[PDB]
Amino acid sequence: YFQGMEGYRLLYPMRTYLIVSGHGEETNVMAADWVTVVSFDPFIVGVAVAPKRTTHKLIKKYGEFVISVPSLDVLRDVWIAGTKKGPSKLKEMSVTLIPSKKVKVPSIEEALANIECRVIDARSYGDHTFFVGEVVGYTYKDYAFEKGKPNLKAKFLAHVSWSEFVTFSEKVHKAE
Amino acid sequence: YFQGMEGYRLLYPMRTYLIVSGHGEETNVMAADWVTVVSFDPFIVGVAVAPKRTTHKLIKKYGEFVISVPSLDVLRDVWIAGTKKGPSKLKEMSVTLIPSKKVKVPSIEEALANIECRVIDARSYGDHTFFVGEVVGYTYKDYAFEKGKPNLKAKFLAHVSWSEFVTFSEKVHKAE
Ligand SMILES: Cc1cc2nc3c(=O)[nH]c(=O)nc-3n(C[C@H](O)[C@H](O)[C@H](O)COP(=O)(O)O)c2cc1C
Ligand SMILES: Cc1cc2nc3c(=O)[nH]c(=O)nc-3n(C[C@H](O)[C@H](O)[C@H](O)COP(=O)(O)O)c2cc1C
Ligand SMILES: O=Cc1ccc(O)cc1
Ligand SMILES: O=Cc1ccc(O)cc1
Repeated sequence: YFQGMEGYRLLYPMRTYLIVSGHGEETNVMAADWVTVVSFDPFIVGVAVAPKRTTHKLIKKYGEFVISVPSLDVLRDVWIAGTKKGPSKLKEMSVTLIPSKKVKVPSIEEALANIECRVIDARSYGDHTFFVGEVVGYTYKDYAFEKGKPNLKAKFLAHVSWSEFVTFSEKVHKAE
Repeated sequence: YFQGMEGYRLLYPMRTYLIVSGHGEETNVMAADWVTVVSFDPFIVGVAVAPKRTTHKLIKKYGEFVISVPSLDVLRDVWIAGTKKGPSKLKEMSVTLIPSKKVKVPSIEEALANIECRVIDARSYGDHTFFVGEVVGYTYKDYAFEKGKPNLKAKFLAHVSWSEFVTFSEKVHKAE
């Protein structure tokens, strides 16, 4: 409405993830920045999803979602997920759906990690629904997390501005 | 309880922010990874805070908080915020509290950005409270956001493993 840099930009750069929803013929994927962990034990996550997203419809329908973690190498698939709508986009995507362990929603095999979630809350704040999901299963690529921490060579993906992305430095600073 | 890499590590690396709470004598700061935007218009944020944090007490008391954005250069102050407890830590911190525009909670002048929040919800999920706040005012450093986007030279801070941190590459990938 009022040109200027919107206030949400102050939290950026933010990690970019993929959200998978539905199953079989209805299987969808969208990009999502607005994701965070909300509890350590039980493991619970949340994602802000606008009502207008096909992903919002599929999450409400089935009560499950998958957070797949993409690398910088699949930015093209990530961009499609973030720009096109609903399950027909998968026919432009370089992605392989594999079953998941506890949700019906599929996982993305190229993903660094897939986090399988059962929805336990849905609150409305402003123009998005915050979908809170209990992590009931997870898979990942061993090298991307080899020392029980994230391996920075794996090219974890972040978002700076609308069409611009970056990964992390490989230079680590120790706090103690 | 069961040694192994905990499931929350799969979302990492995550941005690290500071949370400011209370005012005057009660002014506190803690580190917080688990922060995300939940709405664009109105601008609304959320932060997962364990009940055991002094910050949890101060947020419930006053209903306000500030998300300050730290750079890699102040990792030492950030580590103190994330390791010590309650307002006495400020006497080890290289930080200058300045007033805020709409909350009573102060801002951190060295911060790349301070995001002034009025609490509008508090839900409990697992071992944390998710504090949802309406952004009612904000300030930032112009060079850190010079092109209306984040300036990567500013050294935005991220968290890889318990005591390890990194910033972003300055190398930008265009998605279109
Ligand atoms: C990097 C990036 C991050 C995004 N993050 C979110 C998000 O956090 N929440 C949201 O509702 N939409 C987000 N979007 C928008 C959706 O990904 C995009 O609108 C998508 O076309 C919706 O697809 P769908 O209708 O198939 O679900 C994002 C887009 C991009 C490119
Ligand atoms: C990098 C980092 C991130 C942190 N993130 C969070 C968080 O998201 N939520 C939380 O409750 N505690 C978090 N903590 C823990 C608090 O910052 C830490 O326990 C602090 O000592 C609590 O201080 P207080 O008791 O003065 O509030 C984090 C600590 C570090 C070092
Ligand atoms: O760019 C990130 C983004 C977040 C939420 C949206 O609704 C759309 C885009
Ligand atoms: O390391 C990040 C962190 C998040 C939540 C906590 O409660 C403690 C630490």
